[PDB]
Amino acid sequence: HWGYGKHNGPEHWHKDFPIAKGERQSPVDIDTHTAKYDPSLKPLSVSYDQATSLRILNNGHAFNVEFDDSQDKAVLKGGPLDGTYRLIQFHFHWGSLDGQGSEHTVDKKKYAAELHLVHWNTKYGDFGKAVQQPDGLAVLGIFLKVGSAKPGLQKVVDVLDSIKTKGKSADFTNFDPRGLLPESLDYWTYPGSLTTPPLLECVTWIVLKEPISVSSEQVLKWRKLNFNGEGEPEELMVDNWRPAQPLKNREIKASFK
Ligand SMILES: [Zn+2]
Repeated sequence: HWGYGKHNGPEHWHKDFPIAKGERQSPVDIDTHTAKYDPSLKPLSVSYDQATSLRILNNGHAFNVEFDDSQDKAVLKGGPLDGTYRLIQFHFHWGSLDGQGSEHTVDKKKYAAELHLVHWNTKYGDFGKAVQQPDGLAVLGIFLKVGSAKPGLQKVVDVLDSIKTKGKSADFTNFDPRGLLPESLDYWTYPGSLTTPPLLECVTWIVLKEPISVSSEQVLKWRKLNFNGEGEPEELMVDNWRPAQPLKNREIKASFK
């Protein structure tokens, strides 16, 4: 099945998922000089005060911190969005080395990792129905660089020992995702896709300009996770990122300056 290895990585995905070569695939390189300021864009509204995390899961390609999305609690709205999008999970993509890991790039610069907070459009009722719509998802992307530790991340880092391998999950309540946000909500936005199979073209991407800093020790623990299941040969969960895809007929808009 698909993955990030030599024989099943991103260059192979199109064989099972032909939309891989589609017209609005993600991630993309963000050329900061060609992104146009759009003064009609609104400030992003990130309302996570009532967010209720439930669980953390190693799904064999990343770890997802999952939220109770059965009510309107943690919601993203405003910015480029029409309507209300509910937080369902977040996860990260990271590298084997600090010089790579992000999916989006900024003037070809790769960050050490990238956080994706995934939200679905409430007008479609559930996530499964939402991914079938061109405006079904809003994903907030945040870049990570290695430097000072992110205090708000440590609770995630410390539970990873209990979900080392594919298919393991652990209770993970009362995690506050506001602790993962940078100071500024300045962003770029463009229409795109899921960056993992099925690669559905259902995402409004909102990528924050300001990265957060995590420590070397923090990202080191991510690199000890496994793609494989328990009792299988060990493959470290690293370089779980899709590279930049062709922009094609799309414009990236900036919320700022
Ligand atoms: Zn992702």
